Amino acid sequence: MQQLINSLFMEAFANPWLAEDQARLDLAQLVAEGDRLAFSTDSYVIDPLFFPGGNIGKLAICGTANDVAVSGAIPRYLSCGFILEEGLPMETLKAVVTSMAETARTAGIAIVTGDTKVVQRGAADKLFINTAGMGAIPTNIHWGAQTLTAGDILLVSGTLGDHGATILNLREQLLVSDCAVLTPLIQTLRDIPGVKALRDATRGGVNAVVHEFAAACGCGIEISESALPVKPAVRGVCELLGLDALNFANEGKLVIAVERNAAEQVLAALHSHPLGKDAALIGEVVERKGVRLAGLYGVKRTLDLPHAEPLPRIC
Amino acid sequence: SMQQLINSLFMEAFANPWLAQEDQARLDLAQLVAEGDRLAFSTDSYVIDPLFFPGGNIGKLAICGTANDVAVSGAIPRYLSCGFILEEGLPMETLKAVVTSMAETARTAGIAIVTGDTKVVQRGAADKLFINTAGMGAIPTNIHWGAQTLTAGDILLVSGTLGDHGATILNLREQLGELVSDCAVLTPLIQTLRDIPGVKALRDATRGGVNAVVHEFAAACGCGIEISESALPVKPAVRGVCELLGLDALNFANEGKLVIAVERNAAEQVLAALHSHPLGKDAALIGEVVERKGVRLAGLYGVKRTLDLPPLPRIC
Repeated sequence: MQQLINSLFMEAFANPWLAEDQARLDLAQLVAEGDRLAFSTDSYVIDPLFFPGGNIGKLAICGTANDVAVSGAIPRYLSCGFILEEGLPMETLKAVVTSMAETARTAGIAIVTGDTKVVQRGAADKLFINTAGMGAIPTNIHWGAQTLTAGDILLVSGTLGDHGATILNLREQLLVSDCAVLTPLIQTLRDIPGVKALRDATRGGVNAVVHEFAAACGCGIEISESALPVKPAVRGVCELLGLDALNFANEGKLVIAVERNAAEQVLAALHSHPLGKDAALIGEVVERKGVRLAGLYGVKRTLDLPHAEPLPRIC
Repeated sequence: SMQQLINSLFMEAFANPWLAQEDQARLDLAQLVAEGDRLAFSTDSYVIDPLFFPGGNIGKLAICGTANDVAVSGAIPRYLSCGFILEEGLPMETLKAVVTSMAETARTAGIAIVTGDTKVVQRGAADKLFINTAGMGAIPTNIHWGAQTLTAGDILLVSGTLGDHGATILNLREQLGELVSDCAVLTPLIQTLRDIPGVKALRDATRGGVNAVVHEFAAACGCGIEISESALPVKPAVRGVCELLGLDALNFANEGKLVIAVERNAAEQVLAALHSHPLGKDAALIGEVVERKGVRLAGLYGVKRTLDLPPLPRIC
């Protein structure tokens, strides 16, 4: 039972680093790419496991790879921890692991170490995955929210809330997830000097990222409600539940802060890549502290982080 | 409010200069390279039932296991990542006790928890709490420990008694005072062998106990390994379990034991280095690396028999 499941992982993720108790990585290689090591981890508990536009496996690579890539580092090595409910169909596990392998393979990421734990029926819901990941940040890239000052422009790299809306629609039964590895989109920005901060916008959406930006740099942020790009179908969920696309989780979207003079250059670079096409300016960094949303007639109102807890297991 | 409260607990409990961050931790690479030429990188998920046991808990466990997986290479564990999976309506006092234990263990071991994640699921979707940790350290250039290197004549040591953790958990789940888990960070024990040239291979013996390690050792080198049954150090309370269940202390998970492979002429030197440390004290010679392939256990009258790989879920 165990080394049958264990056999699938070795087979699927086969690489020189997997072939004892840990992986062993060339450190000189890393230092030659950059002075800092980006290191991130995420758990994935998405219900259901498969959905329009992806699955838990692809998601598990994407999310962690993105958390690394957003620093400017190219993700290189990934760890992978599985928790399985006993009696999970092999067909399901196989398709999950396959998607993980091919997603990592396409992104040039090696899954270098791992673990598998099996619990009894009812102790876990089907399958949970943890991944941790790393890359070297190049010495000359200095992306961080602490660097933001009044005048900086906020951009978003595509429509807001596709993923959350897609999972909400499936589970409440009323749309395609954007789930993607963002490293190719991000490297387009690598050469552009006016880029100042980059975040992906998962749990808590761009609302959370924007409040995090404001607290990191000690400046206010003002956002134009009508400038928010939202697909009609996502707008549909918004109309029906009153929820805010600013709060929905995204699995392939960036929030980017740039020097004012560089907004056009950055947008045009975003628009020239497939991931990509729906990028938009949405707001700016201002002197007056706090996060505000501009509505009808240019009225600026405090944007609060949501009261209520989101539907569980959207990621 | 609850996700902010949970996150509030992690940020305060683990607070350190690397967590203070956006989507990732940022680690000085020059400092790692000055320490070693290779980065040891490991991960483990922890799903133990129950959460609290004589000698530790899921929280302490999550630091020790991953730290040891790193330290077993020769590296000093430096940085840990940490993902929690919480069942909705898990009592705060329980979470708080677990997180407190983790933080204290990481702190005692000189380890920073530099990044993390937290996911909550509905009632029924998880059993209380699962933790994944991942960890790294730099492996000093002059330490080349691995089983691939083993050859006939090499001596097999174990650093202490066998089966403490496994038996402790079995007893609780199956209701059979004397049993305590060996749960510990082994870094200070490992650094004791750091300079000893005769050390060739080193592993912890968690899932599948030492039986598994010895088999992996045998597979890695192209040789057989022979274990002496009477040489095996087993606490009386563990023998008590073996006697009742008929299960093998060689198969029981350990959470604070090393299986060590040394050159014959280093055996006694390594025993003394082990014996001088608390962790430490019950180290014993248990076997040999031989030419004839296979894993064998020597029983009565020195009869060598093939030792097969064989378990209760959620022991780790």
